[PDB]
Amino acid sequence: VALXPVALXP
Repeated sequence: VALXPVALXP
């Protein structure tokens, strides 16, 4: 995932 400026998992 992308959450705004960061990537966490996919």
